Amino acid sequence: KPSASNLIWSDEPAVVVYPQEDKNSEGSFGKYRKPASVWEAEGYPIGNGRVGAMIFSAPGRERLALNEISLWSGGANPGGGYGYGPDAGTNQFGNYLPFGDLFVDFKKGDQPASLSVEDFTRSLDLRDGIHKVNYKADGVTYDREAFSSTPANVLVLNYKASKPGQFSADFSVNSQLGADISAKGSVITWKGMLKNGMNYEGRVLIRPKGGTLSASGDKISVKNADSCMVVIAMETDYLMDYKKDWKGESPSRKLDRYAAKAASADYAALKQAHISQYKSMFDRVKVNFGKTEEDVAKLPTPKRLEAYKKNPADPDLEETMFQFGRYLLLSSSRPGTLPANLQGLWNDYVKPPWACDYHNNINVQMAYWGAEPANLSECHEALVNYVEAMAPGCRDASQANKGFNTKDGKPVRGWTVRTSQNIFGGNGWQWNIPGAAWYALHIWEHYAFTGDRKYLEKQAYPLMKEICHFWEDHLKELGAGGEGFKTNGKDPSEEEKKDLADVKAGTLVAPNGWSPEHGPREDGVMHDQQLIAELFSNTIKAARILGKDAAWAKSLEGKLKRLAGNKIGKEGNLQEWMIDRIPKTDHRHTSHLFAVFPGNQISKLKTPKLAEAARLSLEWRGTTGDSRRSWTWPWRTALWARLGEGNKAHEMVQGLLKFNTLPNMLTTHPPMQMDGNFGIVGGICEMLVQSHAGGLDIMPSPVEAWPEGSVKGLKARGNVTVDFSWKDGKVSNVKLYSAQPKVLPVRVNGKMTRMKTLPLK
Repeated sequence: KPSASNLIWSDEPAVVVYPQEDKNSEGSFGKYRKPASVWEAEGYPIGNGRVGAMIFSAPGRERLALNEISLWSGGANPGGGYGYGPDAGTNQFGNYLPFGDLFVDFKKGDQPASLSVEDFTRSLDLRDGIHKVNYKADGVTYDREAFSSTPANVLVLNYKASKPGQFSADFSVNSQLGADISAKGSVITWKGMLKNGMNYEGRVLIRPKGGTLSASGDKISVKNADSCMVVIAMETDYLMDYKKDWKGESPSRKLDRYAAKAASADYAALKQAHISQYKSMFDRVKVNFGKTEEDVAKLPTPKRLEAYKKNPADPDLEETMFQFGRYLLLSSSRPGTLPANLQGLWNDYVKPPWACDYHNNINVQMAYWGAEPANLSECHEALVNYVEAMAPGCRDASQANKGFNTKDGKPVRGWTVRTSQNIFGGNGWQWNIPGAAWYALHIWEHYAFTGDRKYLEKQAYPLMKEICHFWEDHLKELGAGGEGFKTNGKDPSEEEKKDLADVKAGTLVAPNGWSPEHGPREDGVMHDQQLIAELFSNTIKAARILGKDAAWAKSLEGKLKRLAGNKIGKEGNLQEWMIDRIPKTDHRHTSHLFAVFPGNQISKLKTPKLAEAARLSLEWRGTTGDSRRSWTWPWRTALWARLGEGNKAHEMVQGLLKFNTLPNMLTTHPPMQMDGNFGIVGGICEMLVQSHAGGLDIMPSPVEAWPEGSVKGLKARGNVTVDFSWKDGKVSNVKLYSAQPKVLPVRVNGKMTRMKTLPLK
């Protein structure tokens, strides 16, 4: 009986193909059309935040498509273009790249291993972070395991069998980048230098027990061994420091310190240390949404998802999706290394969709939506450390932009970003002028959730203040009744000016904005205003907590009160623009609901009239086929959840799974984009616990699809850990934990109580 949840698995061997089209036979793709389509749907991913693999296991062959998170082309990209590809140099944007592949060709004796196998399963077990294969052939049971170890800092593979002397295979490395590959002794080494100067090296260290080991050509063969452990180690000379030209130690010198040592350890010891580190992160949150029918829970994941599409009743599969988002984030994001990109850290493409980059118009943010509420707070440090380290490049691009110059012709203070960023301070494509303000929301929430004052004073507040200065420089002043307002460059019409009537003098608006991704270009679009008000408000809070810059903070509190704010339109919707344009639209985006989520300005508790207007706006967006994207479902999940529509929020979870999830549970835009996986964690957390509206609010509205369940380990602002259960329409067993004894207002079961915390075990 395969576990009903936290296990992704298939009874079908993976399709194994080379990422280079020309390297594959006529029908090697099975039901797919191209190697990329195979890769995104068939692979199971492992990672330790820095190195990872997408694993394609079959009885005859096995492909590990390999990644190290810093392998990037491109560079400073001073012209702001969006050119990429593996040969992109310092004057271009560049892209995340594939590191290599390990191919394993299994043999029986000296002939190919048979595919006449029995009881084949390949599985990604989320409970221990291990990819597992198991099958039977000719009375012999074979087992494979693979994981990405944080303590050992390598990928570890292990092949075993029920009888001695049964393991034979040929190991080979594939590169799409022209790497130089050579085998010697028991190690395959591959290395290269990108056109932008980045050096990289990988090593595959083969460690059989028994049998023979020979190195012919650049392949390595193992014959008639008992078992075989493999270590895969990979490094670049990337260093996240612009003052060092982004260059640190050579990759060979890094690998010399640890790879051989890891390959010399005992497999059982490597495995135990991995599982222990892994559970220390994964086990922080446990949820139960209900019990799926045993006949449905027995289905392999591809068939279970096809079944879900026709009858979406599978709370255990939804629990798996939720935990997969946590698994993917902890596997792609750690404090000392780069943040998760559009695909986490997994990529097979030399020219990936959207450069597999850092998109700050929603994607990178959504990637971190689960970091704080789902108890993976240290993962969020990777994002903030990145933002700090890329800022000198953003200041360069922002100062070079004469369009940002103040009225005195001086360059702007602070910085903002273009829509895309690489790992060298480069910015690409359209300016995303409020994007740094949105970064500042993550910078503040890391403090709101942890209470880490050192973080706030040393890292967060200096960034926030600089982003504020940019807006103190770029905001535009309006006269009474909208005097000065521009829309698409022209003055407002007489009908338009009727909306502009109540605008007091000195009103501050972001000039010439765009509500993402439709309409006109005009002053004070509500998306911009909300992002700025959130930036100013949180920076002001930070200053007073740190007792710093009191004068400028009260100065800012005045500009905050002068910003154009939210308006309820004549039809009752929340306005998306200063002008009262019709809310009936199918448009995908709901950019003026930022203030409901992920922002903090509109809540049911604190601003009921604005919330009901927001709820009408979202209702009138409807749900059409074009509103189906990897990133719409999780945002609408969180929105509906915060607006008290639990059932609507659950319908968005179902929609993600029905329409935008691949057979391996990776979300797809299309093509594959992990924002959905990452973001649905945040959306589901808001269905269970809210802490943005003045205190803890536990399951504020029911979810009929989850009549009975429980959670342990969710995080709330102020660094509180939350456990509870629910059954019928009642929440019970509410228990709050903190490090310091506190007393808190708690809304639960429709009543506002006050409870004290228990100490954090």
